[PDB]
Amino acid sequence: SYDIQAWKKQCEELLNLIFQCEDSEPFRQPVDLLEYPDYRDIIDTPMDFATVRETLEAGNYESPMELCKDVRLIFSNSKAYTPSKRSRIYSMSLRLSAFFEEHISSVLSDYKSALRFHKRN
Ligand SMILES: COc1ccc(NC(=O)N2CCN(C(=O)c3ccoc3)C[C@@H]2C)cc1
Repeated sequence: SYDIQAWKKQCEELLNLIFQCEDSEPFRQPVDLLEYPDYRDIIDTPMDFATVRETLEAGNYESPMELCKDVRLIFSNSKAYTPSKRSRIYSMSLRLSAFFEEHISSVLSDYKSALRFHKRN
C-alpha cells in the first residue's frame, strides 16, 4: 500500500473520531487566555484539536509526523497545567492519548513505508 498522500484523509477521519469522543471536549478550542490569564506563563506553545484540523485542511502539514507532534503537544500542555494524577481533565487527556496513539501507529507506518518504496531504486 504505497500511497504517499493517503495519510491526510486517514488523519481527517481520526480527527472526526476524536471530535465524537466526549473525552475531547476540553481540548477542542484554544484555551481562553482571559479565562486562564496565567496559561501563557506555563504554556510556551498553545495547541488544540481545532487548530490541528485547520492546519491539516490549509495544507500546512507536510507529513503525519508533524500532525502527531502537534497532537502530542495538546497532551503535554494539559499535563503541564493540571494539578493531580487524579484530575478529571488529566483522566480524559490520558484516555484520549491512548486512543490517538492506538490509531496513529498504522498511519505513520504506512506513510514511512510509502516514502521508502518511492526511494527504493
Ligand atoms: C470548572 O470546569 C472546567 C473544567 C475543565 C476546564 N479545562 C481546563 O482546565 N483545561 C486546562 C488544561 N487544558 C489544556 O492545557 C489544553 C487545552 C487544549 O490543549 C491543552 C485543557 C483545558 C482547557 C476548565 C473548566
